[PDB]
Amino acid sequence: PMPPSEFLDKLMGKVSGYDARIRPNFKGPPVNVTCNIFINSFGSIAETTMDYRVNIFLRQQWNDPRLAYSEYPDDSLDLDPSMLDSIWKPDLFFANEKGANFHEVTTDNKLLRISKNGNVLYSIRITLVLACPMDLKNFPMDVQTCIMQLESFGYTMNDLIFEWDEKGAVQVADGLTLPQFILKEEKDLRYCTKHYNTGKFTCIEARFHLERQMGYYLIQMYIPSLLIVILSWVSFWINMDAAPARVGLGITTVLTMTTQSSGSRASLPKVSYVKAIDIWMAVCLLFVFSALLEYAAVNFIARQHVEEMRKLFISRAKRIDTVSRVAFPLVFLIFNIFYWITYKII
Amino acid sequence: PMPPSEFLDKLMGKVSGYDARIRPNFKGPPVNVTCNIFINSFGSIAETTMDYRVNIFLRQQWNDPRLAYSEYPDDSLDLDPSMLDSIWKPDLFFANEKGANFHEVTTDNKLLRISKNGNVLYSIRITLVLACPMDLKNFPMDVQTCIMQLESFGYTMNDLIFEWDEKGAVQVADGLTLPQFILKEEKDLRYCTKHYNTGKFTCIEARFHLERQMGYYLIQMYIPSLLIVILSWVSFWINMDAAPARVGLGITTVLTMTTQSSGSRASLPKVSYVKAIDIWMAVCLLFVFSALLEYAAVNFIARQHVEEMRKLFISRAKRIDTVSRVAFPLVFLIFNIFYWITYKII
Amino acid sequence: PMPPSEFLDKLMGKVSGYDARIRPNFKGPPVNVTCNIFINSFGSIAETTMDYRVNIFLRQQWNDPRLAYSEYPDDSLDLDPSMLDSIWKPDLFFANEKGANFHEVTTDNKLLRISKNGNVLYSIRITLVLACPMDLKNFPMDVQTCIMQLESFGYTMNDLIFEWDEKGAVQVADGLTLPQFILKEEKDLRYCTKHYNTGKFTCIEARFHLERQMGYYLIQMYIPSLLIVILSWVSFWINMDAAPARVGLGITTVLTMTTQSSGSRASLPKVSYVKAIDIWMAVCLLFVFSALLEYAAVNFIARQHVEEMRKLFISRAKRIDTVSRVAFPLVFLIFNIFYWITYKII
Amino acid sequence: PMPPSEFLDKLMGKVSGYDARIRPNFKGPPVNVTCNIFINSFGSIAETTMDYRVNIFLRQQWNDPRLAYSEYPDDSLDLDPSMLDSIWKPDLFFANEKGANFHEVTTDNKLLRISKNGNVLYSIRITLVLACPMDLKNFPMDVQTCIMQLESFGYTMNDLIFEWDEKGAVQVADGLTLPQFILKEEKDLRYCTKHYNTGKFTCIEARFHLERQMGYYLIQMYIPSLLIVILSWVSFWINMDAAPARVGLGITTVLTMTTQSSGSRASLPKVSYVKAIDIWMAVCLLFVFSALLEYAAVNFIARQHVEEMRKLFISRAKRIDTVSRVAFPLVFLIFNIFYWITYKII
Amino acid sequence: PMPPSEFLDKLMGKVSGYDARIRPNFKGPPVNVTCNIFINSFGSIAETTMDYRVNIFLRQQWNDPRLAYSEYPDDSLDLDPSMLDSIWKPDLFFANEKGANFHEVTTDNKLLRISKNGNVLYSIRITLVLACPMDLKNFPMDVQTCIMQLESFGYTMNDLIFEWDEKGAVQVADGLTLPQFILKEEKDLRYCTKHYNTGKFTCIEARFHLERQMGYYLIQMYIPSLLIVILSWVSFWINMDAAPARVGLGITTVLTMTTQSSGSRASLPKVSYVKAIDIWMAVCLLFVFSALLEYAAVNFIARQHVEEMRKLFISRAKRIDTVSRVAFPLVFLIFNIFYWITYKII
Ligand SMILES: *[C@@H]1O[C@H](CO)[C@@H](O[C@@H]2O[C@H](CO)[C@@H](O[C@@H]3O[C@H](CO)[C@@H](O)[C@H](O)[C@@H]3O)[C@H](O)[C@H]2NC(C)=O)[C@H](O)[C@H]1NC(C)=O
Ligand SMILES: *[C@@H]1O[C@H](CO)[C@@H](O[C@@H]2O[C@H](CO)[C@@H](O[C@@H]3O[C@H](CO)[C@@H](O)[C@H](O)[C@@H]3O)[C@H](O)[C@H]2NC(C)=O)[C@H](O)[C@H]1NC(C)=O
Ligand SMILES: *[C@@H]1O[C@H](CO)[C@@H](O[C@@H]2O[C@H](CO)[C@@H](O[C@@H]3O[C@H](CO)[C@@H](O)[C@H](O)[C@@H]3O)[C@H](O)[C@H]2NC(C)=O)[C@H](O)[C@H]1NC(C)=O
Ligand SMILES: *[C@@H]1O[C@H](CO)[C@@H](O[C@@H]2O[C@H](CO)[C@@H](O[C@@H]3O[C@H](CO)[C@@H](O)[C@H](O)[C@@H]3O)[C@H](O)[C@H]2NC(C)=O)[C@H](O)[C@H]1NC(C)=O
Ligand SMILES: *[C@@H]1O[C@H](CO)[C@@H](O[C@@H]2O[C@H](CO)[C@@H](O[C@@H]3O[C@H](CO)[C@@H](O)[C@H](O)[C@@H]3O)[C@H](O)[C@H]2NC(C)=O)[C@H](O)[C@H]1NC(C)=O
Repeated sequence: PMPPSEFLDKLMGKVSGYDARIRPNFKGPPVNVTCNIFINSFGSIAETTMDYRVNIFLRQQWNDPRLAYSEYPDDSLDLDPSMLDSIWKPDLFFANEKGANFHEVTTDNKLLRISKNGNVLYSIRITLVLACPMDLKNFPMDVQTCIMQLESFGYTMNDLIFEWDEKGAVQVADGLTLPQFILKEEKDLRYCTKHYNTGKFTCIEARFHLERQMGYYLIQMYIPSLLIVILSWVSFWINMDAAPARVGLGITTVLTMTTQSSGSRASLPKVSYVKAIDIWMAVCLLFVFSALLEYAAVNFIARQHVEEMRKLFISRAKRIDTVSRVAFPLVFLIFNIFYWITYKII
Repeated sequence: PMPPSEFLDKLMGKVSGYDARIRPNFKGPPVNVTCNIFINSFGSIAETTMDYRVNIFLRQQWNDPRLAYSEYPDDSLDLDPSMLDSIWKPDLFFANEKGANFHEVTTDNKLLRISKNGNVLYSIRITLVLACPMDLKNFPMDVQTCIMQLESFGYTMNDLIFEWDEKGAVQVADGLTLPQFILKEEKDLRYCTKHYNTGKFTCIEARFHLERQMGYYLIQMYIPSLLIVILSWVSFWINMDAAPARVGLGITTVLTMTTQSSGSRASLPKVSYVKAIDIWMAVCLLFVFSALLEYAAVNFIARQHVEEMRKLFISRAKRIDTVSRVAFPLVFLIFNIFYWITYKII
Repeated sequence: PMPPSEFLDKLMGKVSGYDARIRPNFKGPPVNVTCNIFINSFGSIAETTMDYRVNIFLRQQWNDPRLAYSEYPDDSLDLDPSMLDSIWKPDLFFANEKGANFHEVTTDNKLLRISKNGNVLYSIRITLVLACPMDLKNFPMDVQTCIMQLESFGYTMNDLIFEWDEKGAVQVADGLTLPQFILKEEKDLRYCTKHYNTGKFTCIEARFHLERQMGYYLIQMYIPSLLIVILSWVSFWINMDAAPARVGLGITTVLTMTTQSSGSRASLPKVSYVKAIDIWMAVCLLFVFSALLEYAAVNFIARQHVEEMRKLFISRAKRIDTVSRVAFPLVFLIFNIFYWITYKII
Repeated sequence: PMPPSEFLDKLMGKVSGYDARIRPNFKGPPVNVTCNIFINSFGSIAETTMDYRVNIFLRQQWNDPRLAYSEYPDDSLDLDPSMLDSIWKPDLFFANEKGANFHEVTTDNKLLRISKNGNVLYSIRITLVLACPMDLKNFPMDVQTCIMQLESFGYTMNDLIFEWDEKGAVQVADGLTLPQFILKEEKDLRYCTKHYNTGKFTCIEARFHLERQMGYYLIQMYIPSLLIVILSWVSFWINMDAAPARVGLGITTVLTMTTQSSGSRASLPKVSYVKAIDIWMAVCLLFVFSALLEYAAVNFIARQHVEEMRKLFISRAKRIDTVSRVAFPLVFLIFNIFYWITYKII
Repeated sequence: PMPPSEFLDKLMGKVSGYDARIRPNFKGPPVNVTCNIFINSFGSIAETTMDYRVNIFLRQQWNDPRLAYSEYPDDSLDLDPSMLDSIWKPDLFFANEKGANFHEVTTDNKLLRISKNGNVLYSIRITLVLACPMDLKNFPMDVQTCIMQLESFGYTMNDLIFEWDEKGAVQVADGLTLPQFILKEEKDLRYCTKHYNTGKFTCIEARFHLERQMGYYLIQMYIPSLLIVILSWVSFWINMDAAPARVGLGITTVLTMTTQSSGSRASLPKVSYVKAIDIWMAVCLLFVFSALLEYAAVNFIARQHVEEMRKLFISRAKRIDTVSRVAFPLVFLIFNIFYWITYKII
């Protein structure tokens, strides 16, 4: 017999009329390319740019009847990646690329094998920086849906149709963890067929659901925003005579709370709508600012203090501290129930 | 019959005299290239660099009478993108590129089809980082106009003329949203014909209007700049005896206001002129600094306090707190009306 | 005799049937490629991205019986790196590349020599940015294990098998130091054989253990977090009459401690779990917040002060300062023993 | 007649002996290349890196007598940019490149036309990141001089001489504005002929003067550094009895002034010399620190207060507040005159 | 005669047997390549990455007896940089590259001339980002030694030997200044011959000494760390009765000093050892913290005050303020002498 690279030069050379610019089944039914991906790495999900970097193995399988040998005795013929300019390949691209590249270290990372009946496996390694629009209406408790979609570019729907295969169309690597998110195991697979004025082009896509990990935000920006509210409660257990204390406590807490509010959106996109970390800060702004306005009611009623009625005006000024010691730590707990039930329903 | 790639080698080969370095209609009328773009992605509109990243499909259509076949029975002949060095193509470029690249993942993202009469469609995918000069005179309420312009580089006006087509010269993708801006639906299309000492070169351009979303700035830098003004009002409801309080309230507010003023321009270009976020901070600097100077009038008139006249000097010192409780929250509201009417007219 | 480049064109030319697309020992036993690396540079171990940049010399040795000359008198024949497209080479790649490149300054940095029996040495220079998942459960005292793994891409296990050689499979450069870490001298070498639906592909890997240097974190974020706890102790040595002092000391310390807590995770990945620098800050939050609640017990018992019993209520209010001067600096030392024994066992 | 690309293959082919490796007028007088640039974009003038990004059209004109046709009837023959490897071109480079690239979007952005007598116009588009050493001795009021210089690399002075042309050697685009600087209209043009041990190489250069816009620094770092000085003046209008006030005012101002001093050099190169923004901060450090030392003279003379002499010692302690209310706002204005006259002369 | 490019095709063509893959003096003595560099630009010496960017002209001279013409009448023959693949060139590389690139703007920046006896000058332009390990034990007063080393990659010591030439082996450009450092004029030149298991490879290197400019650190982080120590001295000149003052002065200074300590290492590598800017901050931490503990001794001895003995206990409490006004500004000056003599000896 003869070696396969000399045998594949007979299948692809000047003889046999194989022309690599012409799709299989020409002037016939369209080419049914079936696809599946294998996610090696995932992550660096930025939100300022609203993008995420994935690192996939893109496998494509089609049928090319001109490559159907019957004399060489094997069942699969590998190609050198140097000879990948010699067969037809589908012009797949990603409709939200935002920059992508191959991997060409120590060899082009490309695989190509040809079965006997003409089935062609073609596996390459791609690094993508895909774009997904973030929806941050409920921000530490959101379930993002970042997608990726695989169109054709030169061939219309009556020449080339993409399909996901039925045998596990999206595999994920074995120990693929993410720092901030978790990747849910149910991955949607649906069509996204595009219509332009050039024609109608095929498109398949895969949705990935990325549920967050709330445990980070629960440590940096919910509990230190809950202690400073309790500092504003301890002004109530000091008498109406340490005026440099209860004012100075109602100033340093309400102005370290503004730093918490501005520091809550340090690395976020400047979205117009109000998000679920903003109706925690702008309500805990309100509790630490109502503790300062409580003392400004005490020291104003007390300075208004005729003997008999003003002894009750001092007693009116102590009756308001027998209420705000109980009202504020049991209205803030009513809000703390209406908040966490709202975002564990929506 | 014969397959089209063998047929197009007859239209472009050594026979028939087709020379890819020579424009259509040579020594004749100029080539009327008509253009339209399709914006896939838009955004990352930085203002430190004053640029924005767009991701377009650039379609070009011209007429090439040497490619007018009449024997092959179809109506459109696709090319392989490998054979794009074999026809004439217009040397379009972007006059404010600032860096740009093609997309070459799994295939060169290029499309080329040739009709029977010689009409050539040519669609490529480009990522641009275009430069637009920002005008930030009224900064959270501005309507930017960031443009893009498509010149020729080697052919003058008497050889190649660009036109926008009449059938929707700028399409935008279906769900294209922006984080900070909104893209207005009216897009200007006008000529920008350049004159150099080399010649006069054709140019068409498209204006994009990018109205901001004020809802972000309304949460971070208008309301926390409006609470700290109200902290400087609560010094008035404390008597002229808590000297560590009303001074300490007129210091911490007026120096957390400087942090608001410096934090207002954290990620902005260092422009020379004064912008609409600066005449909100440098007026709310003035209200929280006039509350400190109000107490320095109280505690100086009171320390000046002969029995009969100085009892009115204490009463003069309380008459000024029966005025500044009403004057300052009803002069700040007069400014708050003159401000928001001014920037919802201009 | 004749020069070696004319001699190697006899070994690789049109004569002798050497085909560079066909592995050695075709239709036979697999090719035993043996590998070892030489780490020139190491480091820039980022944790936001969870990656590290290495700069290696990748040596590969296999056996190619078609290159076994016997007439030329030397024992080793170098190649020009221009003629590296003319022999077979293993298609090694790194299964966690995340971007990598060759070095091509003044010459392609590639080495290739061929012995007499057919042994082929092949040494190239690669810069890698490898991905390793960080485990930060005990963060300033952790021993990371960042790995690198060398698969095949086109050849399955029955065609190409990777091995580490027995003579020092991972060398490290002479004075290779790291800024933050130290590289332990025991390096694990184990197999990582992959199974896909394409086939089973060979894989070898090398574990690197990266023990940190605790001496940085001991200066920035343990001792300044230990002085501010001692500032909250000095409130106890001031009487229950300087109410602007002991409150103002129990506010500035407990709110500069929040800046220490937020500044503790300035450049860290937003992990969900709680790490060993967080149960030092959120316990030293508790000591500086219990010094403020100690005074709120003193000034509330003292303001509650009938002649005989209230003289003991003042004495009850001084008995609590004869306890908290000794309890708090000898409970914080009990925690300071339970902490550092826990993370010098785990 | 025949088309020009077939005509230029007669001027440059195997016939006529045109060799693209050999300069015009060989073994004769040097080639007089004349140059002029056209600045499309300018800016991103960083000072940490001390570089600036320019985007030019580099036009070069020389004379090549071997390209002097006389039979083809036109007056100018364009080239395809694909055929730019076929004539001689000057090996110009930029002696302070620091990285540069061409622009190759939709076509190589290169222009080449050949007149009848042999004059060759050659216009390319380059993006440069040029290096200019910043001189920051007087920092918000400095006039930078950032240059660019165009040497030869392989040909010495007796083979190739660069010249600026007399007809406007540096053009600037129509609406080219800069965010921080303004580009003065007088641009110096002078020679920079280099001497190495290889030979003497030609060099021309163009100076650009970049006067700043002081209006940004006048809003962020001169007026907020002028209000905090006036806060330190308002300690004088409070009596010598509010010891928590005048000390607390002489501490918060003098320590928010240190943040102004460190925030003054947030994004500057760490230069050794003292600059004009540093002798404004380190003098306004001195005024807000002399207001604290003024009170430490008052409360120390007052606590030193025998009946008759100490009544004047209280009166000595009020005589010092009848001086520092007028001395400090009329010594700070003497400095404010010596400062702004000094940097509007130098 | 005939032009040199036709003459050099006779020296390098199919005739004369010149093979560009075979070094000069084959099967003979090694090739003595002599080198010297010319530093155009230097700097951007980062310390987070521990690297520095240099921009050199690398000149190499060797002897190639096959290029020794004797008939053409000149003394030097330039090459086109297009014909640099036609002679032998040494495979030099930089053993600490960390990324490097050529410069290819308007022409490949390469020079090549061949003398009559066969001497070959070869000058290229390279941008390097070289790695140097920083030693920061004495950080604002350190003399770094950042090196660069030039190995061979494919040829061992018995085939190719690098040498520095005796006539000024490292030139520096005329006005090369650095922002933070100064480049000392004595540059060490020494051998660095490497031994691997492949062989022994030649290596030469050049040390550069980079003495810092202390004048920046003397303005930002020594004098503002020296004023805050003097603020902690002014607590001594206020009596033991303004308890909100001397405590509030011993809190704001000792907690703005922690910001100085954390801000001292904002842009530094996280090294384990203690550096000379850290034993200035952590000693000026100690002086501003001993001023707070001095008042906690005063107000505790005074509150301990039977008539006769306690009048001396008040006098004991004023005797400690007649000592700490002189002890602390004359112990801090003893440290300020032991510090600056220590780092101007080491
Ligand atoms: C690629 O896959 C497509 C399906 O997505 C195939 O298209 C379909 O092919 C059938 C022939 O097998 C076409 O004919 C139909 O046959 C059924 C009987 O099986 C008959 O009941 C129908 O009336 C019709 O005649 C069918 O129209 C066609 N559908 C479309 C939408 O094109 C295609 O054949 C596959 N091509 C290859 C090369 O595998
Ligand atoms: C490309 O489009 C341009 C228009 O932008 C065409 O130029 C114009 O072509 C006409 C011929 O159709 C020229 O002749 C004019 O004809 C009218 C009658 O239709 C006559 O009234 C005028 O006096 C004149 O003779 C016209 O001068 C020309 N205009 C310009 C500015 O060049 C051009 O023909 C188009 N080329 C192709 C190949 O489609
Ligand atoms: C590459 O290395 C592999 C080992 O990883 C070699 O595979 C082994 O080769 C032996 C022949 O030397 C095969 O035959 C065995 O021989 C022993 C006697 O030595 C006999 O007791 C066994 O029953 C068996 O017949 C062995 O099966 C094979 N093992 C595997 C897993 O393939 C291989 O030969 C090496 N190839 C080259 C080109 O060096
Ligand atoms: C390129 O430009 C240079 C000038 O920068 C030209 O060099 C000068 O050329 C003249 C000939 O025209 C040389 O001869 C001189 O002629 C004058 C009379 O015109 C005579 O009085 C002098 O004594 C001398 O003979 C002159 O030496 C030469 N100068 C230099 C510095 O080389 C050059 O000819 C131009 N080349 C081309 C191809 O245009
Ligand atoms: C390149 O430079 C090396 C030196 O680094 C040259 O190597 C030395 O060459 C001499 C011949 O000139 C060798 O022979 C010695 O000659 C002296 C008399 O001059 C004699 O006393 C010694 O006993 C010895 O025979 C010498 O061994 C050799 N040294 C080494 C280390 O190789 C080399 O010749 C130069 N090559 C070229 C092409 O310039």
